Amino acid sequence: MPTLLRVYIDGPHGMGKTTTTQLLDIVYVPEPMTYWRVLGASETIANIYTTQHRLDQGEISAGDAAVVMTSAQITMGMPYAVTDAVLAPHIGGEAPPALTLIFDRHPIAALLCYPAARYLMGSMTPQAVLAFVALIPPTLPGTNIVLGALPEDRHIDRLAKRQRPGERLDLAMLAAIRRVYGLLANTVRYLQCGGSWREDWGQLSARPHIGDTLFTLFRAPELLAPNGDLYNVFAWALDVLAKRLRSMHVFILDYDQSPAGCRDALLQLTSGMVQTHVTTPGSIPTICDLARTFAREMGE
Amino acid sequence: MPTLLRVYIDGPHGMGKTTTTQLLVALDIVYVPEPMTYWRVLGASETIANIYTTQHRLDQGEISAGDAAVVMTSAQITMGMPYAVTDAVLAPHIGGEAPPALTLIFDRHPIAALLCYPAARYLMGSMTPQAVLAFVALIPPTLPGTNIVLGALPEDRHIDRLAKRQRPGERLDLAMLAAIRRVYGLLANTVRYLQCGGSWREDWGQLAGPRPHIGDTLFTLFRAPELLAPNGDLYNVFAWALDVLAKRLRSMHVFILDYDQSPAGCRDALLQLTSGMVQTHVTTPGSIPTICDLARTFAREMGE
Ligand SMILES: O=c1[nH]c(=O)n([C@@H]2CO[C@H](CO)[C@@H](O)C2)cc1I
Ligand SMILES: O=c1[nH]c(=O)n([C@@H]2CO[C@H](CO)[C@@H](O)C2)cc1I
Repeated sequence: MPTLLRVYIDGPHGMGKTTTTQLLDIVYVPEPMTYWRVLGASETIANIYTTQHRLDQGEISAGDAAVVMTSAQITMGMPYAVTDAVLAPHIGGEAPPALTLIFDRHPIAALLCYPAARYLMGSMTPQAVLAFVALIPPTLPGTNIVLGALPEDRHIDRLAKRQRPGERLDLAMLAAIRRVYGLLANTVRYLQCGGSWREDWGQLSARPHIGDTLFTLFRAPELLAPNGDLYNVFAWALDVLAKRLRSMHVFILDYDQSPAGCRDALLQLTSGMVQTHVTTPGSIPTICDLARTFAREMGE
Repeated sequence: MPTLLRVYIDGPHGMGKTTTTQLLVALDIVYVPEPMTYWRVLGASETIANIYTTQHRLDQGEISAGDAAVVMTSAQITMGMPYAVTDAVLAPHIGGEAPPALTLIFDRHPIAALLCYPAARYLMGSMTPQAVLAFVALIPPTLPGTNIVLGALPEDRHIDRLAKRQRPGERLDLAMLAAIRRVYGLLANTVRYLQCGGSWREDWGQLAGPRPHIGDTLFTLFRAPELLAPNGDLYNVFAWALDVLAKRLRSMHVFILDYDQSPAGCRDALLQLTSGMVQTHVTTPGSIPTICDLARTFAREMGE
């Protein structure tokens, strides 16, 4: 059957990601803004940033924050999750392509990166983070993930110029999310170089050091037993983390250039990306409508 | 290679489910229990208590539906966590459909936390139908050999027994008993509907044994005004969530166990049903031992 190329442009918010994808037999699955502001719940982006503000202000407790942040992250990841579930059966083994699917973010942004960042923010429990991790859908073949690079001071500049409605400029949240995605990129390399977190776990007390991968975040006292040992349930959540990330193809896009440049840069990276066959000839058209319908309904 | 038999004993609470499985294992069979220690300690503090108090508060009007929902949605994540990792860690060892060299008796299936309780809580006014669908979209792929046993018990018998099966922190909420009973009845119907070639998209306009009316399956719950577009049609996102619902439930093997008997009887009844259950091969003959430790470690750490 025809081949399909899927590209998930992910990374921290405030880099120009949505723009450069606009700038690119190619369909675009944008940011689920209408689902975040209306369909799933009322103004979720606003709810998220206010809560952190309240928490930071001490007007609420960490536990209230957590209960709100955990509930909000469910809403934020819903469109990403169904799309993947409805898409999964059409994806065949790894294989110009007959269809290029450009996505605005992968499911891991809602199910992993933002939760870890919010945990780093004091607004989410590490146990919840692992619950979302356990819920990460099996990584299909041809999962090419593009993460962005941008010097911090420059990022503060782009971050400022484009806050979604309800957003607040939280530089603390900018540092946590940037940290989380940096670790995510390291975790993939670590894993692909044969890294075994169980073996390198003690080091927390070619290939990155386990202390430079996401695994270092789960060395939290809530997840450890009176003797330091990670509880098995959590250890298993890490086995899933390892599993999900290892088959992902990560590509780095430098956002410290102009929109036409980022667009150009994104097109070059496209060559080393993994393609796949679809499961039926009629998967291409179906995938198309899916994307085109997702956009029409949830795009804003 | 060796074969494996998986049996998930599910259904409403207060029926004696956990008991009969203990009894069954007391008879190459490992038991994966309700993860109470994870609910009361490891994942969070006294989650069962949190759940029932919230409903109480809500019912009392001491809090709003929106607060309730934020708490129920968060609590249900904690409740389903052990179920979810267990399935993800188990999934690669499961081979195609095939005396089992190992029988894995589970205490509920991931759908109890990811589907049934949420729908029930939605029915209770403590959860949004949008949240319910988010959990439904997170339901892990249904492995081959997923035999689910659901229980039957007349309402009055259940009512009295419920009162006799209060978990620490639970309250006798008969409204929640009716909602959950309703949700699981629908679940059983949905599976038959699906196996009889039912298409919710076709029967949408309408909202063993023959096929049920879509109005008697879970699909009827999602005919909620929150999920309805200006034109009266379901939003696509939610329609897709129902495609996943249909997909996940259609490959499940549902068996009904009558709990209106004695514990030794339920145990005996459970053993007969075991014959028509689907077995599967493991992916590595050494999957058998691994699965064993998994279950034996899950129990030792989360059982309580
Ligand atoms: O799970 C998520 N959680 C969030 O808080 N966001 C944020 C939503 O608002 C903006 C969308 O980029 C960013 O500020 C990220 C995104 C996701 I995807
Ligand atoms: O998702 C769930 N949510 C729940 O509220 N429960 C309830 C928890 O308390 C008892 C044991 O699980 C029953 O009252 C069910 C179980 C599950 I599994």
